[PDB]
Amino acid sequence: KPQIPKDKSKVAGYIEIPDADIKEPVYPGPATPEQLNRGVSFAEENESLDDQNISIAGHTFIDRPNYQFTNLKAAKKGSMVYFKVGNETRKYKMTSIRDVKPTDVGVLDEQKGKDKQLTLITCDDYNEKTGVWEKRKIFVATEVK
Repeated sequence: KPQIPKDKSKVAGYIEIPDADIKEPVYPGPATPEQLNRGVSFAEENESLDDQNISIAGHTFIDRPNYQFTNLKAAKKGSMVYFKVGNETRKYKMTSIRDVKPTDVGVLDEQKGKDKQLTLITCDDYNEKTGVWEKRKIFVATEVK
């Protein structure tokens, strides 16, 4: 059974989006500037691998076209996404809900028996006063089969 290290400095898994040339170690959340400085990280601190929707955040840095989630937009509908943890490789396919601002959809873990999914979030301009990344783009991938 998967587990997210309590130690924020330890890699929890790997997220990969081949069509975007993304292969990144994933660290425990929440996705604060420090965590994203270590690497891509789960968006929330209480994130759990058994949830219907797992959220992972990454930086968007123009100075580096291929840094973390900067090139994520390169991945279109159908693109394979791999989420690897100690005991398993989960496979998902990018849906049409990609590269969209949260002000266009807005959804959380609100899912009864809906298929498992991953929400990849590009982040920029963190606001310390509110604990939120002002600039965000959402990408939703649903598990295969």
